[PDB]
This record gives sequence, structure tokens and C-alpha cells, in this order.
Amino acid sequence: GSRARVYAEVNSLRSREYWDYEAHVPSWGNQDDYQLVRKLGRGKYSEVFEAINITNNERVVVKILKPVKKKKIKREVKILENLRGGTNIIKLIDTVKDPVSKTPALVFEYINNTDFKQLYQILTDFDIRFYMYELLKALDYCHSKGIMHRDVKPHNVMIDHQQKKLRLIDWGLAEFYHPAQEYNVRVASRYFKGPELLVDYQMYDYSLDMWSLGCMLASMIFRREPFFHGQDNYDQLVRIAKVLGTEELYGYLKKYHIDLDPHFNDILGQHSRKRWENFIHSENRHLVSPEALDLLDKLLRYDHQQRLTAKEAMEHPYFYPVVKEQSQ
Ligand SMILES: CCN(CC)CCn1c2c(c3c1-c1ccccc1C3=O)C(=O)CCC2
Ligand SMILES: [Cl-]
Repeated sequence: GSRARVYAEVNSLRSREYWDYEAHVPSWGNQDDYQLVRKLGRGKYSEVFEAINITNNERVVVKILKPVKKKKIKREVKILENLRGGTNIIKLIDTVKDPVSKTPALVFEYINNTDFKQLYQILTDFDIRFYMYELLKALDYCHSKGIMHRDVKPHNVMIDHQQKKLRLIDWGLAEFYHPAQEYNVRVASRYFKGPELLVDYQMYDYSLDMWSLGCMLASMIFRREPFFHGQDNYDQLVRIAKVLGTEELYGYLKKYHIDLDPHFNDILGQHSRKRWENFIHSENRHLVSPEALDLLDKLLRYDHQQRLTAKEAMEHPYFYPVVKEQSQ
């Protein structure tokens, strides 16, 4: 099977209530305290608004949750509440309901997000390190809290590039990691889906997020965003395999006794593992360092279990400038 190398027992060592989100009973505050100001976005299961808490004028984000089973709501809420105070995890300010419809909404702290599409083409090397480190803090935090985000992607990484403030948002796909639990591979967003998802390996873990983060890192340092630009989940793996190599994919599959969806036979082709330096060009050269590549190489590994953990990634020399700057 497969087990997270870290935080594999977080949840089992905690009270069941910590992870038994289905048993979680949110205290649903009154959404009437919030004035929706503007739609910020809409997901499959929610719409998100900038809002003002009219009681204290606090600008917040209200994520109005769509008619999904309350299980997923409880999951997100419980996860968010478990992650409360987690570094760079979006702060769930409150769980509120329209007091009449009882439609639940999550109130999050407001972040002035810098559009990642533009941001990622202008990040400096240090910025990337900085933000990746910030994101890793969130991931290490949530992983340490027994939670996989499972949808790490730029759209879920709010970066206020003015305040250098990063929040990992949208915990709606997040799940508690329980060793040996088989999870839905229909998580994350295509370009950020780890190979494990793409090969329907359900016994994944926090390291899925590290793949996604690796994808983000790759996109940031290489400025190819998304870095692995699959046209669909199949092609996503092909795109990955075109970089990480098909023999390496097969070794991964073999290690986890994964058999490919046979549809991959006629599309994976045969691809040598590419040197990450292959992605360096004049316009990203300044973002790419051996340390970045080494880190990336250790994140974008098929073998989810061999990917760096968030903490390991944070410990990677690539972030030394950030840590050094953090201290000094
Ligand atoms: C405003 C910038 N969009 C960029 C994609 C993020 C919108 N967006 C979402 C969420 C949250 C946000 C958001 C923006 C600012 C602060 C806090 C939050 C959230 O919690 C979700 O949960 C569900 C998906 C959408
Ligand atoms: Cl799942």
C-alpha cells in the first residue's frame, strides 16, 4: 500500500472529533451580518464574495456553499476549524447561514489576491522562494493537522503580493489523511493532480499537495504555467511523463502495484526523464537555481512517498534565503 511519511498518525492520535468531520456541528452564525460586495469567483460547490461584516466593517470573503451534502460542508468547516491559526491557511472567520434559507457560507478573511497568472510571470527568485515557503508553511501546517488540501494550485494560493501575504484557500477538497484510506482521486485541479491521482491511486496522502506545490513551483520558476498542461487527466499524466519519464512512471506504478488505465497505452509514449534544466530559458533563468531544481526534482516525483514533505521542502536550501531573510 502507501502511507504518508509524515503525519500519518495525526488524526488517529487525535480525538475522533478532530477528524470525524461528519460528526462536526458547525456553529452557524448569521450571514446577515455580511453584506456581499462583489463576487470574487464561483466554484462547483460555492460562490465567493467579497463581503463586509456590517457589524464591524470587516471586509471578508463569504463563500456561499452550494447544495452539496452537508458532509462536504462539515468537512471543509471542520478542516478549516482544525486549521484555524494555521500559518497561511485562510482564516475561516465564521461559518454562517442565511438565517432563513439556512444556506451555509463560510466567511474567510479577506486577502487582496494578486492575479497569479500575472504575478507568476513577475515573481522574483526570492519571491518564489518566499511564497513557496509561505505556501509550504500552510501545507506543512495542514498536513501536520492531518489534512490534505488536495487542491493546491495557484487559484487556491491567494497571494497579496503587496503585503507578501499568502493564504491557501479553498479547503473544500481537503480531506483528513488517514493511513491506508483510499481517497477519491477526483481531487486537485488537472494541472496540479499528482500522478497518483492520474493513475487512480487512491491511497495518496499529503504528498499529493506536494506534487501540486511542485507543479506550482515549476510554473513559477520556469514560468510555464501551468507547468504540466494536460488537456485532460490522461494527457496530464502524459505531460508529466514527458518530463519525469515513462520508465520512471512505470517504476512508480510497479512500486504501488498500479496498473495503468489501458487508455494510457496509446498516449504515454516513451519519454526519458527530462532534466529540469531543460525548462530553463533566458526568461526564467533568473528564477531557476540548482536549489530550485533540486527542490523541484524532489517534489515532482511520481513516487508520492518520495516527494519531499512540506517540511522537508521548507528545509530545502532553496528556502534558505527566505529563512535567512525571515530571521535577519
Ligand atoms: C479573490 C481571488 N480568487 C482567485 C481564484 C479566490 C477566490 N476565493 C475562493 C475561495 C476563497 C477565495 C478567497 C479570496 C480571498 C480571501 C479568501 C478567499 C477564500 O476563502 C474558496 O474557498 C472557493 C474558491 C474561490
Ligand atoms: Cl476522498
